Amino acid sequence: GTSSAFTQIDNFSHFYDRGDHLVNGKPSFTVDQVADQLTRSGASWHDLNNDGVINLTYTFLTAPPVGYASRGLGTFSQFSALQKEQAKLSLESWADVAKVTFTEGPAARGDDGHMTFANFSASNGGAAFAYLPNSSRKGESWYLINKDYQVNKTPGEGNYGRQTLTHEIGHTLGLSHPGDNPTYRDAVYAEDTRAYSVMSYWSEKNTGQVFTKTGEGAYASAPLLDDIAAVQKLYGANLETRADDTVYGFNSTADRDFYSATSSTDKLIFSVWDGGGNDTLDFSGFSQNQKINLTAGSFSDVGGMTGNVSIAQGVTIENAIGGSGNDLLIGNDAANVLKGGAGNDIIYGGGGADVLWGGTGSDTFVFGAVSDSTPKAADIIKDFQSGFDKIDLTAITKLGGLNFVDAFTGHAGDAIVSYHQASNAGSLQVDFSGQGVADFLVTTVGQVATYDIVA
Ligand SMILES: [Ca+2]
Ligand SMILES: [Ca+2]
Ligand SMILES: [Ca+2]
Ligand SMILES: [Ca+2]
Ligand SMILES: [Ca+2]
Ligand SMILES: [Ca+2]
Ligand SMILES: [Ca+2]
Repeated sequence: GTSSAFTQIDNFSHFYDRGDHLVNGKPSFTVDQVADQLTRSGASWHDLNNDGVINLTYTFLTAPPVGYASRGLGTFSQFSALQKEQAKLSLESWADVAKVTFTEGPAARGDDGHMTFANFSASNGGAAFAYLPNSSRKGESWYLINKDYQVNKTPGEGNYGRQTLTHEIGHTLGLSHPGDNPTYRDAVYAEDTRAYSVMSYWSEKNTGQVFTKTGEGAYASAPLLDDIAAVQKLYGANLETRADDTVYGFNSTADRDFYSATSSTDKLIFSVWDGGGNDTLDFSGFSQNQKINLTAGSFSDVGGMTGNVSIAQGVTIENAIGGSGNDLLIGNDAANVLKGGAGNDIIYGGGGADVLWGGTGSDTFVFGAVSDSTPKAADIIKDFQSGFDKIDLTAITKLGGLNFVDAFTGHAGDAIVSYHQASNAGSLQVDFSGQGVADFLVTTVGQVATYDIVA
């Protein structure tokens, strides 16, 4: 029997689990399983000049290629500057995660391949299409534009015009669509929605995520969690990308339109890829109840939306800052700095010595294991407010309570609450194993009382 606060943390940390179960009658695939699914055609570019990176060049077509007329595409036109600008941003977002480089220029001798972008006008061509890297027309992608279909004319962060570019380019890199009029009912796995992969034809609503409301459209601009794993499986991860301390979200330093927020109404949808350093997910500008998880491969509910933000497999984000709402913050095994913000927050540091800030409001610092805060690597609550904040240990004690004493007696369950009214430093020591010495330590900036502990 643990507290309600712990249940909420545990519940959310498992809310998006994948693999070995059925979801909507369909098998749930893990990220790894999906990466095999998205690259099942076996097609990809080869490294001809041997140097561990695929060097592709691309051209914005100026004139129709030889035999163009026979394609049935109608009037040929070239990319406008807007499209070229957006195309470069999408290409960039792929280069960021996998070892693939893209350079604007004519087909050269030392390239591994060449790509072309162009527009057509005959709707019978479809909204847009690309070719796999093992076909005669490899590297080509085409975009419909006419009076009746206008989405490719104004692509921009967040709209389908931008996702199309990202989607089609993914296809030219070798990624297949999640499955082979069809609907989500025909998908092979459960996570085949736009919430996990930009290659999917189905909306996030099929998997329960909530990004927007009828009338408005919100689309991920860059590769999502499954896309990232599928492309790195193909070309290897790019560990040089943002390998220095990076901030995502508000006050962002990632220099990418899709990782950037400047307003409380912003609708973020992204998957973090990062090379290393001490990193932060800053969601301070939002006022909605958020739920942030710093676990690699996990999802978070940000800025009033659900399952819209995730962290790629093999990535470690160190810090997270909540917003004005009553948030849940979950750390990982690294030393995390977690700031709650205003509102009533539930913070779970995890393993390692964590720096925790509750901010204003009545906050709860939850602990699920003795190994979460030991004397060697002890947590520190920089702003504990006695009489308002609580230190929840129920997941450990299971509500058996603690025995507050002045000195350890050797009986398991003994706890000592100290305070140095000069440094304003307080601490909680506990002997869970009853080995006569403290095996759990939690220090704080601010006096802690015995009634501020929930055990
Ligand atoms: Ca190469
Ligand atoms: Ca970084
Ligand atoms: Ca890092
Ligand atoms: Ca908050
Ligand atoms: Ca708070
Ligand atoms: Ca931690
Ligand atoms: Ca900890």
